[PDB]
Amino acid sequence: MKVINDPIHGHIELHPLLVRIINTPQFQRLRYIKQLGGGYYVFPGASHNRFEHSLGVGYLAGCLVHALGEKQPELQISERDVLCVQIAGLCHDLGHGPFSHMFDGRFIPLARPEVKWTHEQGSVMMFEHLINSNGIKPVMEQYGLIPEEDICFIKEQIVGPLWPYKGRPENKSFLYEIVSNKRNGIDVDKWDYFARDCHHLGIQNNFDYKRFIKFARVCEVDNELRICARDKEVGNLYDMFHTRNSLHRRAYQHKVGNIIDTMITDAFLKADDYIEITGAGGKKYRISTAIDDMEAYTKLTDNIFLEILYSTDPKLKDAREILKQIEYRNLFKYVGETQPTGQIKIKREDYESLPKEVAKLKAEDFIVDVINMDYGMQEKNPIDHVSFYCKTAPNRAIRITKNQVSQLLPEKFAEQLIRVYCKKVDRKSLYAARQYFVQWCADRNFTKPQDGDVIAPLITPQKKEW
Amino acid sequence: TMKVINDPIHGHIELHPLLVRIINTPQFQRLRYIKQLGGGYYVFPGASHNRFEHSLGVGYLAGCLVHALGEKQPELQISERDVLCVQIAGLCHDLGHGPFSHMFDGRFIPLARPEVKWTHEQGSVMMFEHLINSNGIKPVMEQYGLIPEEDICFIKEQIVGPLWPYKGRPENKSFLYEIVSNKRNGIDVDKWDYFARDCHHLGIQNNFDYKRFIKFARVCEVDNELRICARDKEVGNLYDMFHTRNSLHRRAYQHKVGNIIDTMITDAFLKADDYIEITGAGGKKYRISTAIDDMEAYTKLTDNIFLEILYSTDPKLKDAREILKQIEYRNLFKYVGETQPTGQIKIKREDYESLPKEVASAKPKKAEDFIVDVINMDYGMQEKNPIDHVSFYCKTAPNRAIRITKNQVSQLLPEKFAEQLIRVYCKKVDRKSLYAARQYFVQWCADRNFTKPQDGDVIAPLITPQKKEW
Amino acid sequence: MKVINDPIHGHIELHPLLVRIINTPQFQRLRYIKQLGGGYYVFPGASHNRFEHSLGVGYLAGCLVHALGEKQPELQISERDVLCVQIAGLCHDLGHGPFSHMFDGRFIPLARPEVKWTHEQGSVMMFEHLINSNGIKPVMEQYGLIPEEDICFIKEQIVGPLWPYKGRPENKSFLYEIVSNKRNGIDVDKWDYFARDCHHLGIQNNFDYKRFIKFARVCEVDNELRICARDKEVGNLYDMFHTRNSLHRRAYQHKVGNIIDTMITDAFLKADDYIEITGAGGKKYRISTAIDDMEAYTKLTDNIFLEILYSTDPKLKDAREILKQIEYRNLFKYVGETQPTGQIKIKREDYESLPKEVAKLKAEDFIVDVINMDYGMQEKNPIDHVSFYCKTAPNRAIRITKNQVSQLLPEKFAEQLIRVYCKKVDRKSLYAARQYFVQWCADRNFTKPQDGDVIAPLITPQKKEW
Amino acid sequence: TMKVINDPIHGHIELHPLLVRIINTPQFQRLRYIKQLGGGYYVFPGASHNRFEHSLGVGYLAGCLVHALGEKQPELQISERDVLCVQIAGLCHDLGHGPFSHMFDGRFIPLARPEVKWTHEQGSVMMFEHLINSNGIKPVMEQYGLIPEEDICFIKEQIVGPLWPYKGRPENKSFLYEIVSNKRNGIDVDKWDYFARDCHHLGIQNNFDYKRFIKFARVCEVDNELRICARDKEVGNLYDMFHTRNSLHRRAYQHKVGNIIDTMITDAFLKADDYIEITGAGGKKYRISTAIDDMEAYTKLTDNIFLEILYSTDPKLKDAREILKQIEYRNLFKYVGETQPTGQIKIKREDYESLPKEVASAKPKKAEDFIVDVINMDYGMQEKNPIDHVSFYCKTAPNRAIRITKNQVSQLLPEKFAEQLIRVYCKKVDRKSLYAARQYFVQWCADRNFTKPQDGDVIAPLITPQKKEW
Ligand SMILES: O=c1[nH]c(=O)c2ncn([C@@H]3O[C@H](COP(=O)(O)OP(=O)(O)OP(=O)(O)O)[C@@H](O)[C@H]3O)c2[nH]1
Ligand SMILES: Nc1ncnc2c1ncn2[C@H]1C[C@H](O)[C@@H](COP(=O)(O)OP(=O)(O)OP(=O)(O)O)O1
Ligand SMILES: Nc1ncnc2c1ncn2[C@H]1C[C@H](O)[C@@H](COP(=O)(O)OP(=O)(O)OP(=O)(O)O)O1
Ligand SMILES: Nc1ncnc2c1ncn2[C@H]1C[C@H](O)[C@@H](COP(=O)(O)OP(=O)(O)OP(=O)(O)O)O1
Ligand SMILES: Nc1ncnc2c1ncn2[C@H]1C[C@H](O)[C@@H](COP(=O)(O)OP(=O)(O)OP(=O)(O)O)O1
Ligand SMILES: [Fe+3]
Ligand SMILES: [Fe+3]
Ligand SMILES: [Fe+3]
Ligand SMILES: [Fe+3]
Ligand SMILES: [Mg+2]
Ligand SMILES: [Mg+2]
Ligand SMILES: [Mg+2]
Ligand SMILES: [Mg+2]
Ligand SMILES: [Mg+2]
Ligand SMILES: [Mg+2]
Ligand SMILES: [Mg+2]
Ligand SMILES: [Mg+2]
Ligand SMILES: [Mn+2]
Ligand SMILES: [Mn+2]
Ligand SMILES: [Mn+2]
Ligand SMILES: [Mn+2]
Repeated sequence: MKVINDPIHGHIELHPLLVRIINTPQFQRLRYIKQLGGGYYVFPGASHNRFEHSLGVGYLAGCLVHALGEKQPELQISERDVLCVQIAGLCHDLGHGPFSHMFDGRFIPLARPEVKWTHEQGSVMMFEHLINSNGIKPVMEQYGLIPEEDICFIKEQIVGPLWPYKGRPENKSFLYEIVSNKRNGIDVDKWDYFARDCHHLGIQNNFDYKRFIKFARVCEVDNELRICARDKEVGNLYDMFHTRNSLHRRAYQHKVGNIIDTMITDAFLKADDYIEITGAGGKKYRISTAIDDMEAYTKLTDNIFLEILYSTDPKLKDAREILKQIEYRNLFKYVGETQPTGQIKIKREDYESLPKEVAKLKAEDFIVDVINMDYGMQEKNPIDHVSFYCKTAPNRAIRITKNQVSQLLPEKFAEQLIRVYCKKVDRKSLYAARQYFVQWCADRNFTKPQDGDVIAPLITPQKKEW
Repeated sequence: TMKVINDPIHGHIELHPLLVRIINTPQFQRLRYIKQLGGGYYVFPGASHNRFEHSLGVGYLAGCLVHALGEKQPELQISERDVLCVQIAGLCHDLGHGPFSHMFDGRFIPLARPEVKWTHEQGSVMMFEHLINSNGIKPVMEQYGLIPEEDICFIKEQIVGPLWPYKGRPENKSFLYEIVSNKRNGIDVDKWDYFARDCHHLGIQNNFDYKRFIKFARVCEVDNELRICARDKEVGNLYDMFHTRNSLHRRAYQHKVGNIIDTMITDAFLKADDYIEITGAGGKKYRISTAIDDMEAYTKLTDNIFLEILYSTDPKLKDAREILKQIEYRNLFKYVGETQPTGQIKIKREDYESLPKEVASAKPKKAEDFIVDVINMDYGMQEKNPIDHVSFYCKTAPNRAIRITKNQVSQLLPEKFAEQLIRVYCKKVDRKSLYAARQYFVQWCADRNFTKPQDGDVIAPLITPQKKEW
Repeated sequence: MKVINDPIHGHIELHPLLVRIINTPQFQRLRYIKQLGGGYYVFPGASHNRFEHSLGVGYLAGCLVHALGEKQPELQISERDVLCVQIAGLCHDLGHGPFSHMFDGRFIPLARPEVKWTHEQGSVMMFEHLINSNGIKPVMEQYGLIPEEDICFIKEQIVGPLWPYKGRPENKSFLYEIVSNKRNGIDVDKWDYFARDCHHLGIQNNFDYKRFIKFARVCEVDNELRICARDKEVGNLYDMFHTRNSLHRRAYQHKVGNIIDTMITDAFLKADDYIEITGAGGKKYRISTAIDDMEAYTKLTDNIFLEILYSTDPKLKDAREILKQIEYRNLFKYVGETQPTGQIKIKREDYESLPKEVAKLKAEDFIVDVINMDYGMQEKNPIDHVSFYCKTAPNRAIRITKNQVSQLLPEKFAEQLIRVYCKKVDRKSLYAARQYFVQWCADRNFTKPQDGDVIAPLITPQKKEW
Repeated sequence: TMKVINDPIHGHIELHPLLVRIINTPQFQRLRYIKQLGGGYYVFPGASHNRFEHSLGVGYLAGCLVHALGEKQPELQISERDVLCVQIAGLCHDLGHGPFSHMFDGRFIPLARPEVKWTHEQGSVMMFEHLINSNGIKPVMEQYGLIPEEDICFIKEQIVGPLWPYKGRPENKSFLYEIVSNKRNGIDVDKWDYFARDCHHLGIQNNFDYKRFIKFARVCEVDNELRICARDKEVGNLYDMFHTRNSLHRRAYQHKVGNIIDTMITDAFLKADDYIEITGAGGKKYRISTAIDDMEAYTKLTDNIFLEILYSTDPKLKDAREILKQIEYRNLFKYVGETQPTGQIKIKREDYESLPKEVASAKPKKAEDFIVDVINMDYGMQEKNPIDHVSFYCKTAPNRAIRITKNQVSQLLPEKFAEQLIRVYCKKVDRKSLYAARQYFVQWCADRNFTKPQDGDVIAPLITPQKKEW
């Protein structure tokens, strides 16, 4: 065993196989990618990287699976099974690009609309590259793993499929619930990031993962074995999803963290055609195509920000000038927030068209960022997809609907938030943006912006509805 | 000279020598012997803390905020006279909590003396006059530029409210009445202290940042009266604070077992009340329930009385002592389940007494035996949203205050701001008994069209098919 | 199992037998005795009681013994053995009197010189009373304990003996090292109180118990099986004993905490002849004799402070008047601190005589408190009684002397601290005390008091040596 | 207007708009890309923090203390001019740390350019002039009542020392030179920030309370110069701080493996140094080691350069890239053991280079292969006790300062205040090799009459009987 001191979880023992996986270029890459990306430029505590998140997630994947094992030997959880879950935990974020979510969430979508690609599809490919380029496949056999079976089981824990599961049977289904839970989103990923992000952000966590594990249990639920919580834990589960939403409001969708993410993303776009990254057999790739070669994607990290800022080639004057505007803190100015009304959703189809709606300023000048906020399952209540159990009858699982819990829980479980920033920064400009934007809200029958009477005194009498 | 003290929540805090004089008196040191969460200690073993240390934090934070407004806004004319008076209100605001704090004013006195209406604050004010008077403080206030006729009023009114309705300070210094206990919307430093401190000791983490709130607080004209205001951006965090609070009540302050221990103690006190003399003003003897009428005698009434009873041997207390032993041994009245009203049924305080009778009545296939505890849960203002009573302000226009309705914030905020929780416990404890209670109770829920109890299918297999509606 | 949320250790599972032991008058008594006693009147965070200390100690006793078990199955640690250690942990402080250490350390010694008695001799008798008065002896058999053997083993874990051990063999000796370690004082008692006292005091702990357990191991050391630490942990062990000493300086021997302890102790003495406590078969006992009947000692708790203060019988005017002087904060005034020199120890024989030496003020007026400060083993280095082990040879234990560690470790491992307080409080009085006291130091060739030139300007030129 | 920022160590901290102007420059934002503990991150995975956030805390604490003295003692004449200058020194005091902070000024530059003497502070001062000059700050200082001729000196001198030896402020404002970097005894707010922050991120708890120290600090005449002083009672806590520090160096800052990673990087840089151009003032190209001579070019030199190398493909860097890959794969040079000199043998900085040769020489029954790292460990002032250079004061006489020698404190304090630690690593890694290293090294210790290595009987069974003295 090998012990390592993570400040969130303490000293954690790593099995020598997990150490072999860790000490590879593919994994040590996560030392150079920030967890909250743009957040560092707002919360100066948030220097943490995906490397240390990736270790906690592995650690907690083990905690929970040993715990179920101990509490319930009848499950036949093997040391083979425990290792596989730990490995999924470790490798589950292997595929995050530069600035984590900025890459898969803003950059790739703008830079290559033609693909569907997510840090997880990346986490799985990077995992194959890791295994293959570092002779791990042998070492797994060495500790009683069976690669044909287990690499599948690991790949499927991360992403989902590829009864839909080649890796383990319906009798070991609860193992697919640990690292990334499609049934309801209650995963140890969240547990680690809540604790860790709060630690570094300087916000306190309200959610006790240790307690949840104490009360977990595996029960039959429709000829599949799911994980279950004590009946009394249900309150705490609604709170976790609140905590999460609360983290996004305060930190992960901070109005300025987001505009920094956006400014970097634009600089990358300005640089993308002109930056070659060396891959498999010397083939040159661009920042946006590098996700198609894991040799080259290994090299793509937060470094590239500085590669750009510290550059001197004039075909990058474009992108370098943006990034200097961050160093000097000329950000694009925020104009305001608003929300749709009644039953108006906003198609991902239409995001690109929204500045045009907002326009004398040109719409090239506006940015409009549309943020979906849910409890993980779009419109659905994820607690409606959790199985609970009583002290009296510890194997008889049950359902608990919202109305057996409280009336102070939310009526809707998902909303949209629209935020307008302006790229022209002066007071003449920014006033204009503020009048356009407030009339836009009134035109679309969106909400009066919080600041709306103050920034737009002559426009909020336009709407009786305000 | 100043005096430093190390509170583990707020750190080293400087006490003005007047505040030290107030502290070092029998009336205040009394708070060392009263637990903040009372019955909570017998469920959350971390919760040894007493009102003494809460009372210091609240004073400390009362000062923090009032110095802060002062600094940020000199135009407010906040004097060292004013700052002291707020600090003193903070310190003395819980002076009147009885044994086990809330159990006393919330369960005991109501059952033991229906004839009075009385609350730890009415007590905090009387105990404050006693303190001032019995310890020659009145001189010492003049000594630091306080004016007792004016300022003892101002202090008394910060604690309770009145007695423009305020003799103590004008409409131009109204924001000072918002610090220690906020009637406008409940956003007070009392909460801030207890959140931090109760979490510390309970072993829950706090999600609410008081330090941040103070940084963005500011005083603005709102209807020709000067109120405190928050930045527009803080509004999210305020909805969260009231959630945090409600969350604390669910987890800890209304814990099903903490509550039944509170109730068992309260019954033991009732059993002992007729038979325990407490010596007051001029040797007059008072009972536990009448001691609230004499602050000399109420000074002596503390958590001690639990042990005075348990360790006694007088047989007129076999009654109460036997209850309290049943806590030591952990024969509690057994919890049966929880349920909630439906549609828009509230439950009149009129009808609480009648509820066990109802439970005995149910006919699935005595009421002296049942207890039924009705717990009202809100965001402080019964049915109202307290954020709808907060004034915010923009970065652009820092004096122009504004309102922010729920709809400008989120759709994931609560639809209702107050609910009821009904809990049935049974005083007969065995397996034959407790099964019965579980059948009665579940048919009762079905009869009243209340919610299926979460555990309802498991404890009452043959009765939750009675309701199609479940 | 039964879970309970201690804020120091988290949610901890209690075996149903341990719950039965806990839910008794003898144990719930610890809810009404403060851990740091007089400390509460200086550190207002320090409301904590021995009840919750007593649970942590049990919890940690289990942690460590499960851990050795897991790491080393060859030890034959049984569930019988684990329970017994947990029970010792739980019951090890059962015998603390009112204000914990004030009782066994100041009161009983002054009030009954004729006995030798310590909270542990009490912890063992109170344990027999608990077992006997609550039908536990049956319930132990029920979970495979063997009372004749195991109550001995428990009693011996707490106190020591009664190869000197009837409870377990030389092959299970490492179990006697967990709750109270005579070999070197490295016990989980310390671990719990460091963490807990710091939590409540508002001082931070510097010592990581979790890490120590990760590196513990059992090795042969002279045909007895001792617990051993990794070689690298040795630094951290010297630090723990420092942390401890550091806690005593700041908090446990605070000049004012101590004088409050002393004032209470005097009030008790004033009240002792006149307070009857009801024991076995109605026999009446005094506060000082109550340690001779566990029925009556069950009733003796911090309550007695208030029983006195709130009393009205005039044969207690004496003691009640003292306790009011604490409420009002008329403490006896502190005069100063000093230390012996060369090789002058101060016999416990001579403590009573010291005020006489200090004396116009009478010596009835002075108090002189002599505090011994060590690393647990009087003059000895306790690390010189710890066995370590290398990564290379995990069973070959070894010794590590101070000079293989550092030159910044202490030259001596024990010292004395003498503190003079005066019971007459005014400025005329207290000046006098300050001149007496400083001449006293010069007469005994003790150290110049830190404040000595300032409080005694005309006396510190008396000594050339200063 | 003020600007608030949430540092997780100190909370929400208000930044004066001048400080914000200084912060939002290439020279300062550079500190976002330099890790505080450098190689430490590859052992303590929590230690992602950078000098940027340390640099903010140090500024924050520089202000705390100087406002505090001001409040407590108006007679000192501390102006808003003075407070700003100290805050700015705090902010800019680490501006000159190179890549991996201490690895750069402590290992790299010394090996790479013997010809210069240079330290992150000489760099912090030059980078400060560059910042001021390249970003029109000089105007903005006049704007808030600073006087650049005087104040840029005062700032430069707070950071480094001189250039009564101080042009920036008189002997009557000498206590201001004690805040950010204390030559008198090392008791600075730099330490306070790094203790709290490094512990936070390392996963160690701090034992040292800076908040308390500030509460009891006070300025007194000491030899017709005004120094800072501590209460008499604080002295215990000061010995503990210097212990805490030494304790941090043992556990973390000199961790046997963190150090060898620092060394491996340093060798990779050396391998790359001749072959990497960094563009400075007027297009002039500079090497990693010469970049410290041009602040335009040194602005660009950050931790980036590690990855610039690792991700490169130019074959003149096969050298350095191959080393850095050996870190990614965790082929470190293997650690062999630790030992210490004996009696009163120091080890001249003269002789460090010669030590591998000695280890190859030992004849138990090549030196290009060994590395030998000599680590000096003190309480900041080589052989001196820094408490012997602190002025204390009594409650009775708050202006009369005094000395407190070790003997008035304890006998459990350290006999010596500085020691040496010698560590041998071997660059050849296999079992045949590493055994050999372990025999050479243990005979070496016995030859020099150094201490038996703790692991010495186990790694060298046939050699620790060579010494009777063990
Ligand atoms: O007045 C108090 N009432 C309390 O309820 C109290 N609880 C804790 N403390 C702390 O105890 C220290 C020493 O006590 P204290 O200062 O009264 O004794 P002392 O020997 O220092 O005498 P002096 O400083 O008054 O001359 C003080 O600095 C306080 O922080 C209290 N002080
Ligand atoms: N005293 C300490 N307290 C807390 N954490 C520590 C301490 N010393 C080291 N660590 C951290 C750094 C690492 O993340 C982890 C393991 O460090 P360490 O015990 O130094 O292992 P190592 O691999 O260097 O030892 P070994 O010689 O056993 O291989 O713990
Ligand atoms: N070393 C310490 N670290 C943290 N808190 C401490 C320490 N020592 C004492 N305290 C706490 C306990 C009290 O609540 C508060 C005051 O203690 P202390 O400074 O010793 O006051 P005191 O009244 O004894 O000093 P004085 O000599 O001023 O009378 O700080
Ligand atoms: N939500 C919570 N978060 C943290 N601690 C909690 C929470 N709820 C309760 N606790 C504490 C109080 C107790 O010390 C311990 C156990 O409480 P709880 O789960 O309420 O057990 P219980 O015995 O009342 O449940 P059961 O019905 O299973 O018997 O945990
Ligand atoms: N809800 C929160 N809780 C704690 N810290 C927060 C929260 N929101 C933001 N922060 C942190 C991040 C920053 O470091 C600092 C400032 O954030 P914020 O108040 O949102 O500044 P801002 O510059 O966006 O406001 P403004 O509208 O004044 O420009 O506080
Ligand atoms: Fe993740
Ligand atoms: Fe209160
Ligand atoms: Fe103990
Ligand atoms: Fe620094
Ligand atoms: Mg190792
Ligand atoms: Mg997920
Ligand atoms: Mg004092
Ligand atoms: Mg209130
Ligand atoms: Mg229970
Ligand atoms: Mg011990
Ligand atoms: Mg801003
Ligand atoms: Mg320094
Ligand atoms: Mn992921
Ligand atoms: Mn109140
Ligand atoms: Mn003990
Ligand atoms: Mn520096």
